[PDB]
Amino acid sequence: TNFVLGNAQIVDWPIVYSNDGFCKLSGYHRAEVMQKSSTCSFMYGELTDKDTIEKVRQTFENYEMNSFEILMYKKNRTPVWFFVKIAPIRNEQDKVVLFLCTFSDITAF
Repeated sequence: TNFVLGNAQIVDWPIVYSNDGFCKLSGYHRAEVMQKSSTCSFMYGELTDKDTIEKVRQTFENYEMNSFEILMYKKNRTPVWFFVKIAPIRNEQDKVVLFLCTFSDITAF
């Protein structure tokens, strides 16, 4: 799969890790997404749905699990219709410490 891990306890939920799948899909080197928002807002465009952008943030703000279909752009500006799954990860105290964010290209051929 293609995913990144965001720190749930820090503002903007900065990326602490991204796998090779994400780097190949997004076009960004792993070093280039480190500490970038886990919402992947750095990949949004003017055409990205404003309402969905808000719902995504709300999912993080509320430490909840949810999925969304959203338009984002690869580094070279290629438009991609993404399916994004946001899943919180908890510690012993059952406190959300990380967000596992998985991305899939669901653009029709």
